[PDB]
Amino acid sequence: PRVTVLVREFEAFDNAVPELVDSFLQQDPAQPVVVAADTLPYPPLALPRIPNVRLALLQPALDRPAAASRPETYVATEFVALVPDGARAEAPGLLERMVEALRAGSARLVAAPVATANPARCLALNVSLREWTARYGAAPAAPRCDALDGDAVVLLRARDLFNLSAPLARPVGTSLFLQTALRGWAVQLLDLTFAAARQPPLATAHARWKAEREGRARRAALLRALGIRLVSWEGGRLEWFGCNKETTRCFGTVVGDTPAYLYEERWTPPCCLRALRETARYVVGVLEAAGVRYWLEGGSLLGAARHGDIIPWDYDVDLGIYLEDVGNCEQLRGAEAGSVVDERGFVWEKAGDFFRVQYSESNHLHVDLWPFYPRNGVMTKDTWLDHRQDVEFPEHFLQPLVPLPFAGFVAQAPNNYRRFLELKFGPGVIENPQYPNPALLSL
Amino acid sequence: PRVTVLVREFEAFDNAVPELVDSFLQQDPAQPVVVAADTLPYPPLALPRIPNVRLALLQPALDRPAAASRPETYVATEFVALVPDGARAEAPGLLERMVEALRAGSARLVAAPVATANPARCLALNVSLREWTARYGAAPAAPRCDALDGDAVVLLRARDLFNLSAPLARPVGTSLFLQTALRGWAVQLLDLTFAAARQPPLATAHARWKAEREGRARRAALLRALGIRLVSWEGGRLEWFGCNKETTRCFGTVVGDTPAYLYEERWTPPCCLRALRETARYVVGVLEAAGVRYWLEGGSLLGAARHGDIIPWDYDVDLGIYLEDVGNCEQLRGAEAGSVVDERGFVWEKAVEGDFFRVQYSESNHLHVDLWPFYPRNGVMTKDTWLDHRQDVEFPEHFLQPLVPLPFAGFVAQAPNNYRRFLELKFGPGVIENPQYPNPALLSL
Amino acid sequence: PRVTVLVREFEAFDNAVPELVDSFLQQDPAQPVVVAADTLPYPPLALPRIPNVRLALLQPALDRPAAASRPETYVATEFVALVPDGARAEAPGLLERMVEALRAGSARLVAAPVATANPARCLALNVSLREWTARYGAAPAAPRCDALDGDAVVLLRARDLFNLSAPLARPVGTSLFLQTALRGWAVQLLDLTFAAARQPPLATAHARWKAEREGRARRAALLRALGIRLVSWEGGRLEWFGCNKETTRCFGTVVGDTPAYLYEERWTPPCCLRALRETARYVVGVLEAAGVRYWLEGGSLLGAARHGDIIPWDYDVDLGIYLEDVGNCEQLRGAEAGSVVDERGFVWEKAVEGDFFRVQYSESNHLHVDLWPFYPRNGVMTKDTWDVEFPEHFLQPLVPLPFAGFVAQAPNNYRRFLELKFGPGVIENPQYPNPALLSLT
Amino acid sequence: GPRVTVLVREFEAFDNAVPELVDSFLQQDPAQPVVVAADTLPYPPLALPRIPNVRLALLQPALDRPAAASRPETYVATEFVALVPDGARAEAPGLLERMVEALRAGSARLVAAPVATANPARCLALNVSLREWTARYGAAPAAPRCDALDGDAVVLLRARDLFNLSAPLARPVGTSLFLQTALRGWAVQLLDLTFAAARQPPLATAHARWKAEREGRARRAALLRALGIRLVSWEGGRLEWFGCNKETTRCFGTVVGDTPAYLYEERWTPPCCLRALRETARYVVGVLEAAGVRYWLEGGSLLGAARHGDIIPWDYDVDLGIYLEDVGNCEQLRGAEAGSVVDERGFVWEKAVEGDFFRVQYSESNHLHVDLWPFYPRNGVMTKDTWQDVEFPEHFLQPLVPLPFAGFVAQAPNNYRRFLELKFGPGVIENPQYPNPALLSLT
Ligand SMILES: Nc1ccn([C@@H]2O[C@H](COP(=O)(O)O)[C@@H](O)[C@H]2O)c(=O)n1
Ligand SMILES: Nc1ccn([C@@H]2O[C@H](COP(=O)(O)O)[C@@H](O)[C@H]2O)c(=O)n1
Ligand SMILES: Nc1ccn([C@@H]2O[C@H](COP(=O)(O)O)[C@@H](O)[C@H]2O)c(=O)n1
Ligand SMILES: Nc1ccn([C@@H]2O[C@H](COP(=O)(O)O)[C@@H](O)[C@H]2O)c(=O)n1
Ligand SMILES: *[C@@H]1O[C@H](CO)[C@@H](O)[C@H](O)[C@H]1NC(C)=O
Ligand SMILES: *[C@@H]1O[C@H](CO)[C@@H](O)[C@H](O)[C@H]1NC(C)=O
Ligand SMILES: *[C@@H]1O[C@H](CO)[C@@H](O)[C@H](O)[C@H]1NC(C)=O
Ligand SMILES: *[C@@H]1O[C@H](CO)[C@@H](O)[C@H](O)[C@H]1NC(C)=O
Ligand SMILES: *[C@@H]1O[C@H](CO)[C@@H](O)[C@H](O)[C@H]1NC(C)=O
Ligand SMILES: *[C@@H]1O[C@H](CO)[C@@H](O)[C@H](O)[C@H]1NC(C)=O
Ligand SMILES: *[C@@H]1O[C@H](CO)[C@@H](O)[C@H](O)[C@H]1NC(C)=O
Ligand SMILES: [Mg+2]
Ligand SMILES: [Mg+2]
Ligand SMILES: [Mg+2]
Ligand SMILES: [Mg+2]
Ligand SMILES: [Mg+2]
Ligand SMILES: [Mg+2]
Ligand SMILES: [Mg+2]
Ligand SMILES: [Mg+2]
Ligand SMILES: [Zn+2]
Ligand SMILES: [Zn+2]
Ligand SMILES: [Zn+2]
Ligand SMILES: [Zn+2]
Repeated sequence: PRVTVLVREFEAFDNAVPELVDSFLQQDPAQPVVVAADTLPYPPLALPRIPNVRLALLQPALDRPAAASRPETYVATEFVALVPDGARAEAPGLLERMVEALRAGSARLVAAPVATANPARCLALNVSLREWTARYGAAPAAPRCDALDGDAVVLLRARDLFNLSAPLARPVGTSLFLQTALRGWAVQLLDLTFAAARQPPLATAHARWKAEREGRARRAALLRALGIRLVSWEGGRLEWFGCNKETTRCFGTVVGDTPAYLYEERWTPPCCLRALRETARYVVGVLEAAGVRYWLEGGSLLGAARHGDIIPWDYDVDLGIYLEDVGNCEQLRGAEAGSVVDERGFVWEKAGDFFRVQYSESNHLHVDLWPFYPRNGVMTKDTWLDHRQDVEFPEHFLQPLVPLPFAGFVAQAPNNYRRFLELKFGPGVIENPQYPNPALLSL
Repeated sequence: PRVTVLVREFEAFDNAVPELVDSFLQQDPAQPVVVAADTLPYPPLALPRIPNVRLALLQPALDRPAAASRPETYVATEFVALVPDGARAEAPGLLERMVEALRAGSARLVAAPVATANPARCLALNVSLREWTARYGAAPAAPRCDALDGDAVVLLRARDLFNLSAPLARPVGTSLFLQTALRGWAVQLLDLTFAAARQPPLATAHARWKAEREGRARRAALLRALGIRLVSWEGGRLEWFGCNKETTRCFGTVVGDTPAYLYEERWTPPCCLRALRETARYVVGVLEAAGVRYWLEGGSLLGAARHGDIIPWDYDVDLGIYLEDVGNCEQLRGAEAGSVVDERGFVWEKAVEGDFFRVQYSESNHLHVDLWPFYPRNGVMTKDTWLDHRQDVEFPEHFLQPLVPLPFAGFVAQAPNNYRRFLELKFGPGVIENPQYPNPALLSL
Repeated sequence: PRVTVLVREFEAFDNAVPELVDSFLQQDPAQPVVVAADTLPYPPLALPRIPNVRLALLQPALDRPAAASRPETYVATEFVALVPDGARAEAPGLLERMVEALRAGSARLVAAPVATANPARCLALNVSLREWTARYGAAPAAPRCDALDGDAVVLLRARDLFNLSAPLARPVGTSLFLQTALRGWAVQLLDLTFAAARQPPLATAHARWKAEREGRARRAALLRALGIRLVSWEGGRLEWFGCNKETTRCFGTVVGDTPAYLYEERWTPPCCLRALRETARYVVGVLEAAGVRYWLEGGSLLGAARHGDIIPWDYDVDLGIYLEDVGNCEQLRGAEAGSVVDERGFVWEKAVEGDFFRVQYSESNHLHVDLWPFYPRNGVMTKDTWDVEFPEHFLQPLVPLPFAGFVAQAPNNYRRFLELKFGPGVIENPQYPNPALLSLT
Repeated sequence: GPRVTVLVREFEAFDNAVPELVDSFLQQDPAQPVVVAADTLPYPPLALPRIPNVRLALLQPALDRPAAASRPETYVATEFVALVPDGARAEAPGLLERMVEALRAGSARLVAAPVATANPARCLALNVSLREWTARYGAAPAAPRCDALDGDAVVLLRARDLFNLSAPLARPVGTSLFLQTALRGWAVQLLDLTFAAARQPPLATAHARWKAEREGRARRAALLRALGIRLVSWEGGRLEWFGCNKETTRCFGTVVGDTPAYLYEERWTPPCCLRALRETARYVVGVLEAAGVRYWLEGGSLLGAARHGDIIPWDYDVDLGIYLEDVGNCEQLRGAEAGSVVDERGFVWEKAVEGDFFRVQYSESNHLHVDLWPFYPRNGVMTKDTWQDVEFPEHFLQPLVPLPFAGFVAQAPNNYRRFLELKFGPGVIENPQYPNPALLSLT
């Protein structure tokens, strides 16, 4: 029946951790309390220097053993209560009751809101490591929940908390439930509530604005570190944490037609797909504006026919165009002389006998334009690459072209495009997805 | 179930604590371990400087809070396990079996012996603070004991251990069980054995001798601090820790006729009583051989009439003698010229206070027999000096004609005939039947 | 098998780790080999899929248990051999030759150079965390070293390696010996040599540039993360890793006149002292040219009298000046009308609160010299704010005294000067930082 | 409701005015909480009023009492405690709370009022140094603000402050309290209020006083030994010692490794041990100079002389180098190879086990020592045959230079700075290793 209060979410420049710890100490002078930090907080916390109150510094240090940063080693009790800064212990026995709430219930974490300006509300949460995405929403089975948002004391067993890979990664409210929801654990939000501190931290607009900013920075670094590129919400809100126009793309050059993320049993990072989708939309826009006749090719046509979007592990977009229209588009005229950075940042190059448009000078997510010319009613070209799907095809497949949803817009595809896709890939290609190179890595 | 190992019994100059602690760490790397020492052990213990292994220094220090020397602040777990030096954890999960045994059973402590040359064995023990006595014997209902002798891992709840007044006084083997047995607590000796250290401490004959010496000195200091004058064992073995012939008596000058121990709700220390009996016996023998007519007086006669022994809170022995007999006894003759130390170290002297003699056990220990000389006037025994006590009166000489034998303090003493009537005349009716402290207005039974 | 080969220093884009692994299995099929990486290396390594070869990915992951990112999990042997990329096992049975060497000797680490272009050289190393410095030099007791430079297989007991805080932090060649030297452990460089890979990694100038760019960035992040602000070779060729003119000072704002580094049981960062010496010399150079009578004051005069430098745990320089002299310095006159950033980046300010001047290293780095103006009153040096008054004869004359790399002026009889303001014996009894007492207050 | 608990700790059981003290405070508030603390039950009996707010707190372990019984805070329900010394009396109602209003309205954590005895409390300065095992008393420069008191004072502080010290009621309280509070930087403000003396004051005869002063001094000397105070000084002088000397053992035992016990307790060398080493160094030097042995400071002694002219504060021996061709001129030295030599002044001179050096110990029992290292000049370089210890050129000794050290003048090698850096490394004088307790804990 012994519970270690463990404090991790606080700002060194402005906290109420002294009040927090003293408030628990008034209910039990021998109360085990562990304040955790990456480095020594300054200005000093000035905690009581008694054996049951310890400061656990989790960063590596040349004069400290491995144990010194492993937090479970500061915790001897069966249960641990994560307490946010701004909380206060007043009524005695509140942790005893969360403990017997836990043993009675079936959720492996119980939680009690702190009566702050943002008391913990309950959230649904699915984590897709394969798609680098976490999706929150309202919780159907509240007070049974996957995740919380807001301030709460969270009690669970030390064996449960400290077997996680990142038990106290900040922000705790995000990092913890990402790991427990993935494991299928539930948090049950009890009806107990902890009081707020009497002199709460971040009392001024300047202080809380500095806290929020540093807090947004920790959260971004956390999600980047743990393979979450995108956080989405019921209602449509999106939080992006990956590549954009000014960065590089999220993965290096692709060997064996098998991108790095597949070997990590992951698919294309959602920010990379999104850059491809806007490059695709942009390139189609200037192609159509130039009167260049284009059509979805390769995996782009496949993904469009299969589910109207980029195949979730693909990393480029492929369009075929008529060779004799190439001249009508300015960017492409220039691309034959050299690389072309147009007024919107996209990079047009010729390299191969095809053209490539890159999202930006730094982000090399590309659209490939393959020019074909007709010879005896057969679309062909003069340079080949060793792939099953790089072949000639009858021109009647382009007479006419048909509207086909793709990557958020309506594209042009060959008529009878399922027959077209069967021609280049083999029978059943639409219904039988497979990785770009099953020889090395197969879905 | 989380259990803190707590090491309190070891010697800084030769121990196996590093191996003890490391052997528990090889079963659980985050095992909470608390080494408790009065002062920082030198040479260094060199325990792993890791957060789950702490060293509790229970000394006062100018730069530490009160909590620093209170061992409960170093234990966060619900159960704690006292582990003696020389024990090593072999079998994984030995303490988990101890915790569930304790919750299944009804004893507040459970114990596992360690496979040393002296594994813990079951003992009975009652403690009598009023008589400063601890009485050990064989355990009637083993494996449920009041106390153990020898090396054991003892597991209990921290709340129970650290509500004791001296949880880790040394030797813990003695200290712990006097406190738990006085509280009616049982220790269940389990059929679980911890292994001994592969390199046991005290390997040399010189170190064990040095180790036993500190232990015996620590043990004697413990019982003196706790009011245990006498430790008795079935089979009759007696260990004493009070006064003796060559020290001072246990208590100081008695004021108000009420000795210090009575206010502490204890009776006369067993060592003082024993000195008084052997002084009473010896003086009676001197007086008989010298031809001095004596009889038991005051509290000595009263105690004799009640149960043939000194009243359990009394501090002296009183005898009456015939004044015309003092010249018969060599020690009494010298006493009037000055204080005399005789053939056996007893000190005979005439008292400052009116006209009586006093025989002290030794020069240093002033437990004493008082010799009150009386002389007859008209068949009335009297003296020229009188203390201001109610039992200090004249009495008819016929009470002394003749004397009757009466057991007292292990020998047969001489007493007034009709000593009931004698005692009631001096103390008031019913004195024999109604024991009472020497001054009820200050401290009553 | 008593040794687990553990390879940590390699690059995903160009390596010879497959050759490395293969070479050791060709000598023993059962050889335990762990390739450690922060994330899954790409292009794939395609090492043998056997139980004794395991890839340890040490970064925390949402789907993995805590044990998965701890290197001791992947090692079940008594000894670990740290093998750098580019090494290769050619002769058989040299890892246990390295074991029999470790057993017999007194060093906790043994090492054998790899026959690369950069084979391991024996190095001396002392780590002072209180001075945030790593001092390297040639090894006086070679082949017994405190550190290596270059390619070597290093073998030590797995219990020793994985008990350190940062056992596999990169670069290993730097992180390992910063940890083991600090513990006073030694490394014995054997007369044994590992062959190089027959297809050595980073064979091109471009690959080597990419590797060194990344390796230098790792090294700088490691030194910062472990509080090594200065690295030196034989007292020279200094490499800095702390603050400078374009950053903030290392310790931020000071509360209770106790800077952060004291609570971390250290002295002033050496990059901060270097800035303080530079500002003291710059300000003294500016006062001497403007014709401003100054003298060292407080802890700078005490430092100068004791060892002729800034006291190694102090964080500012203090100078006394004549108040009537301030009008002769452009910055001082401008500082009284507001904050001044002069031609060389120092900011001269007139603290409204204390009635004194302050010259900071730069707009961002607030290490500062304090200027305290006195004016003569009836023979005594005084001011209107409050550190004591003192007779003027201490300044008639003023005396050359070495301090912080240059000759500054101090009160005459400065030992008596110091004794009056600080107490007798002050020069001989430094208040050494007291971490124990600082905890109590 | 009363907010102050009177606490009485300094009295003698054989002679006291505690019954009068207690009656005086109850005479002004019959519900006033009063606690009398003692190690054992005071005899002769105190016979205090058998009332619930008067309690005897017996502070020693007892076989039949709970832990709380020997803890003084158990006996105090108020925010404030007034330590009252025997001999004091409450004649003027209301002073207890004027001390409380004064404490609240001021900035010192303790306030005090003198008792109008023959020894009324005087204001003192006190800096404690655990590293140097010294308490340094002096006149209080900022009176009425003190670090310590001398004499009889009712001292009032918060219960929470007093009972969180390690030895709140250790005797004599006038020593133990202020050693602990001055160490923390706390201040005691001696108010301008006065308590009356007992109408029948305790210890009114010389014999009674003599008994009380002998017990007090014994408690004080035990208190300083237990607490690691080896030297009390008044205005830098009037030294009072509580450590080792010529007839005791030396404070630390046999040293293991190169680390004496005092280092692991985060202290430096005991001042008694430094004092005996200065006495021995001077004695040894005086003997060698009289006998005509060429000596010079060596090792850490030369380093201490160069740096600040004394033994380095955490060093435990003195080293001197001597010319071997000169040993025959010292009687104690020639006898030293025959065997151990106690000289006329108690110093023990012995030849090395096998190390080939001479050791002069302060006494047979106190093994603080000066080591004499003989060298000879092979080709102008100083050598010994078995072994900071290094060869060094002989010209450093031609000639020898005077150098102040340990309260006298000793001979040093010429250019001792260059010498020291050959021996220890560059800049050894200016950057002193003071012991790192953490690193030594790490090892
Ligand atoms: N049966 C198949 C065959 C290919 N594909 C995908 O279609 C894409 C074709 O790549 P290209 O656009 O380079 O032709 C690849 O991402 C490949 O994995 C698929 O999803 N199902
Ligand atoms: N009714 C009584 C009266 C006295 N006594 C005891 O008898 C003793 C008398 O002491 P003296 O005769 O030595 O003066 C005391 O120990 C006293 O307590 C008793 O046990 N019962
Ligand atoms: N006796 C002293 C007094 C100060 N010093 C140090 O020199 C500096 C002088 O203090 P101020 O800068 O506060 O004047 C402080 O770091 C101080 O502790 C010292 O090293 N020895
Ligand atoms: N830089 C250094 C090096 C050694 N020392 C001191 O030198 C002494 C060791 O030298 P000895 O072996 O000569 O005694 C120790 O007191 C040690 O603290 C020092 O105070 N500063
Ligand atoms: C989580 O996934 C489940 C599928 O099992 C789905 O029903 C639910 O809507 C998802 N919730 C969120 C917030 O995405
Ligand atoms: C993980 O769980 C196991 C089993 O409950 C436990 O033994 C271990 O200590 C846990 N790990 C921690 C607490 O780091
Ligand atoms: C682990 O490291 C710490 C160093 O801080 C040390 O005290 C401990 O004994 C080490 N344990 C082992 C087995 O080396
Ligand atoms: C403890 O008390 C019981 C009950 O009087 C008694 O039978 C038993 O003998 C006592 N124990 C000892 C060891 O004398
Ligand atoms: C004493 O027991 C009580 C339970 O009645 C518990 O709350 C308290 O913590 C215990 N005290 C110590 C010092 O362990
Ligand atoms: C490193 O420290 C040792 C300590 O004795 C010193 O003597 C040596 O000269 C130092 N070397 C360097 C390169 O600083
Ligand atoms: C106490 O410390 C101050 C500051 O170091 C010093 O000036 C003073 O003399 C010290 N007091 C005594 C009595 O030593
Ligand atoms: Mg494609
Ligand atoms: Mg393509
Ligand atoms: Mg009697
Ligand atoms: Mg009598
Ligand atoms: Mg300064
Ligand atoms: Mg300043
Ligand atoms: Mg020395
Ligand atoms: Mg020596
Ligand atoms: Zn991306
Ligand atoms: Zn006795
Ligand atoms: Zn810096
Ligand atoms: Zn000493």
